[PDB]
Amino acid sequence: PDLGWNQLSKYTIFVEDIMVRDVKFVSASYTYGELRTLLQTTTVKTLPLVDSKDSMILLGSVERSELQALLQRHLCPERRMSPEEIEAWEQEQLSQPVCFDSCCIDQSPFQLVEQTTLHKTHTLFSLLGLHLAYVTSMGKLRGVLALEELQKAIEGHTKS
Amino acid sequence: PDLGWNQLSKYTIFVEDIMVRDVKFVSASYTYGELRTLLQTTTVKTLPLVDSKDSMILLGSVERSELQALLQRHLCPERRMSPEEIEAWEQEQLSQPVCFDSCCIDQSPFQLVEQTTLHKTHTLFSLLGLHLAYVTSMGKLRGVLALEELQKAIEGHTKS
Repeated sequence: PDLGWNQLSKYTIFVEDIMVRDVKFVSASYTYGELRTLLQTTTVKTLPLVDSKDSMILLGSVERSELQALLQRHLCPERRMSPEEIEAWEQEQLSQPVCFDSCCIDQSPFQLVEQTTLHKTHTLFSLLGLHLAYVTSMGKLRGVLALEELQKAIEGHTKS
Repeated sequence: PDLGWNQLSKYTIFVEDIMVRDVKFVSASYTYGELRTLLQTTTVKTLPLVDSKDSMILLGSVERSELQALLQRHLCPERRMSPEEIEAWEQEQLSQPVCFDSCCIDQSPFQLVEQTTLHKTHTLFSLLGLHLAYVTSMGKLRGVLALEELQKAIEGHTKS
């Protein structure tokens, strides 16, 4: 269900309510403990890459596949084993900062608009097939978007 | 002259060198003196609207037509005349902060990418017909873009 977009009525629509604020992401500052935790937490293929979780400033986008590989390349005991060495190995590695040097990290523009202006910019979101790994508040991870969330809003608007 | 875009060679291309850094704009903080100065300075139809020129943080985009109207609606002596009153009127008004309440001010997304990544994102700039009133560095006016500037870069790349 869609519309494209009919800019024919006096309503405002907030992209901030459309986007998911509960975003799971990886930060450059993570330990292998935190990386594992994230990978266990979410199965989303493309995540935000944050410089520091305490700032939320993005460095780019990153594929889960390589976040997982990076973890495995370090936690595996054979990357050099008694059960004692196996358990120690994983724990020692989990405590270390993550070497995010080889991961599939890349850039992505993002379709973020000024809140209310969805009542016009829906036009673009429909045309561009909205699907983002993130949107940011001037660099800081704000949330994630999909056309599906807007389609629900479009139906609402259309009926209204 | 264009190409669309062939992502077939190991080059980097900087959007920061493509964009014009010498950007004329209007700030919300302007006086009618500054507004007049700007309007005399540039004839570009759509300008950036800056909160304060000392921060460069954008509020939105604004049409020159209404920046001019706003000026005229205040500087004109009849908006109430001896030559003494006429000269005094304009000067008194030029010294005041600008009432940017009724101008054609609106929002615009902008195609800004991470410097070097034009070597891939040229794809988008060509497809989207690049023409912006601004690009910003996380909110701060950074410069302005047009496909024409990229087309020169495309020719360079293509030959290279």
